[PDB]
Amino acid sequence: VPMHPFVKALQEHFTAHQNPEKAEPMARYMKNHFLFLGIQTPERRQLLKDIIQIHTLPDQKDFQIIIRELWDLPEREFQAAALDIMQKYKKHINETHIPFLEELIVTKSWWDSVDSIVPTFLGDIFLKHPELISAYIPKWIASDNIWLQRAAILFQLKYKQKMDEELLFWIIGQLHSSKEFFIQKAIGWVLREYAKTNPDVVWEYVQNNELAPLSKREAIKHIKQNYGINN
DNA sequence: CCCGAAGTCCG
DNA sequence: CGGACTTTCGGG
Ligand SMILES: Cn1cnc(N)c2ncnc1-2
Repeated sequence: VPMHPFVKALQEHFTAHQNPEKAEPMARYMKNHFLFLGIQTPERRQLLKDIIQIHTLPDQKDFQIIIRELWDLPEREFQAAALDIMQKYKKHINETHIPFLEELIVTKSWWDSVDSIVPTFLGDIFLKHPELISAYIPKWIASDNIWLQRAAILFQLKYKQKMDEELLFWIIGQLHSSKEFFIQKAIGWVLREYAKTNPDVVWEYVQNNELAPLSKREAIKHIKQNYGINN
């Protein structure tokens, strides 16, 4: 079965505007885990727009198919395009898509893809269906996969006043001993972000609970100005 | 335009 | 460790 024509068209159009000179530092930035075509985000978005203008966005029945086919292509720009495309089908995504989103998190995994999947798409789903959190988060925490663990930490990143504090701190407590950089940093990030909403609770937490030095330092990067640094 | 959010380099 | 800096991106 041939590649979906929309994907084939995107592949052709991206490839015609590839930039090998730019591709080398872009690939190095991601620790050479991926090939790159060398197309940065402003141009990449315009080339996608070009293809939508000519071909129109595929019927929703092909949504998951399109995403998978782009996910399977070697160059990283195709996963970036896939996430742009998924945003265009946002109003069709619901709680039944959690396993589909899971599979995206654990394939071609790195911080760029996982950070674009988790606080937005998964975050919105669990905000609407908080009863489903306990069907997934304990498995993610227990998994060997650091990107599922990072997802458990970051899905609440944008919740602000809707943050489930008890849940957040329980998750962090489960992962605080991790020696993985991307876990320590994710803990630091979610705490720093939540501190913008509730600085007192974050300050109390970091002063009275074990964290990696990296996590604590990232957590209080801003609020240490409000509380001061004791001699 | 502005600010806030991985990577290298060096002490 | 972790500060000083890098370029890119999201969002205002
Ligand atoms: C991706 N990226 C680029 N530049 C910075 N200064 C950053 N801080 C966090 N993430 C960053």
